[PDB]
Amino acid sequence: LAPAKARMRELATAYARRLPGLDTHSLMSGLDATLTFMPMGDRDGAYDPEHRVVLINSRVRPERQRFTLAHEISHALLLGDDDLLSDLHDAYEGERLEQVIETLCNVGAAAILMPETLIDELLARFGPSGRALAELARRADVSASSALYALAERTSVPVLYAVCAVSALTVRASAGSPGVKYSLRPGTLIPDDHPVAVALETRLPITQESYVPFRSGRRMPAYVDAFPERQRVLVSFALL
Amino acid sequence: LAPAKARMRELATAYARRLPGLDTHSLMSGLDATLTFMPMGDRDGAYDPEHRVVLINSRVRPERQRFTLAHEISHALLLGDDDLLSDLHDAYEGERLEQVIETLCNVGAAAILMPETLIDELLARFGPSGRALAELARRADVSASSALYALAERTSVPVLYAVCAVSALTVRASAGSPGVKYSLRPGTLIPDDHPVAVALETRLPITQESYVPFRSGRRMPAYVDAFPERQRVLVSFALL
DNA sequence: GCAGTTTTTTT
DNA sequence: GCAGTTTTTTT
Ligand SMILES: [Mn+2]
Ligand SMILES: [Mn+2]
Repeated sequence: LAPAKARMRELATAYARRLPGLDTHSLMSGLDATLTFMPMGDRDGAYDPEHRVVLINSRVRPERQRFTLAHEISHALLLGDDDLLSDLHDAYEGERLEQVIETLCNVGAAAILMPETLIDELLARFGPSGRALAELARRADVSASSALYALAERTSVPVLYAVCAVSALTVRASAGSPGVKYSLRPGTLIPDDHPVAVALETRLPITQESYVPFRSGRRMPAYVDAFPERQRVLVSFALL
Repeated sequence: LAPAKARMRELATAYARRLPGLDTHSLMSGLDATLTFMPMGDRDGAYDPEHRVVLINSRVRPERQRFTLAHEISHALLLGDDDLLSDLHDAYEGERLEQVIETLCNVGAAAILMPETLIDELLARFGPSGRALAELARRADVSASSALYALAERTSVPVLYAVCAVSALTVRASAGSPGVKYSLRPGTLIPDDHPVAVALETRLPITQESYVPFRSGRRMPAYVDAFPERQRVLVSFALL
């Protein structure tokens, strides 16, 4: 499956090199298809390969629209590589094949929206930090969640990235870089004396040694980098 | 191409036999896909085979919605027969392949909506007539135009079917049965003394010997069967 | 894994 | 042919 994921990243990056820019309107430049924003209710997107139409839901937030669009573009890239398609047919089936294809298109979509070049630029400017996470979401015009998964994958040291927001600050989303085994489950509570909540209240960014507030009550030592945004904090728990 | 058209009729009829009925909501019963009616602006329909979604425009008239739906269903039937698909790949290309596929799906769609059984039932009850045309559109829940093309194809004698409506009664749509070479171009004018206009004005159906009012001014003898509806007349010009 | 959205894990 | 929608043909 990782082979397929690699090949999907290849196609998507080749696609995104050919694009003039990553603005929402330049993304469809390398595809013989038309794009229509309209109200789609619950559905976020659709790609009709036979009539060459991409439909994106106009009622959802821009960052979602952008990820759905790159998802749908990756659907096209996949239908165009009969080799990758052939391998998947010889390796999966039925419902399993469906999930594999959907995951690959999510992979390809992040590969279009967030080039390794941008992630490494921020990594060198800001380190594997809450600040880098915040900057990635803004500079790539993606949601904090998509940026977190992308930033974490490219982080070569032990770090547990998280997105927190009142819901009562709680972990809304989180991922660890390749080596990490620990998991900060969504809804894990943020103590009010913890720098992440201090960041949100003070509205200032905080770098300092603190702890991961796992639900088990284990306070695992970590160095926290928290960047406060509007009712949300993007944080990096660096582990030793 | 006719081979492909035949094979498309095979799949569609096999599909429609399995259906409980031809009501708009039973048509999607034999397909692992979901159907969503929503406002689609200019577009009439879309089929996403990867997410298994059929989208039909809610703003267009029911008869159109019904034809678009059977069109989209025929798209699915085609993606499922790799043999028919293979032949088309070995026979057409690029834009030509696109039109071929679209025509076949229109073929399959009429085959779903209008079974030979229904057409022959009306042919035996009403003859190759304007009345048969009218009854076909109502009993199949299709537009007069789609019924005309279907009825004409199954008419074994020389007849030029037409749909006329004020636009000034003019030929809005027309087709001739297999043998006919003449063409009653859309916009051909209906003289006000001609029984078709008499039918519309009297609101009574007329069977009588008359003539085809070709634009060339040639009044070719024909036996007319005209059934008056709401601001429209479905007529059969039987030729010798 | 896969999430794509505001020694510290835990079917 | 392909339209799928209210001797009489005519790039
Ligand atoms: Mn998808
Ligand atoms: Mn089509």
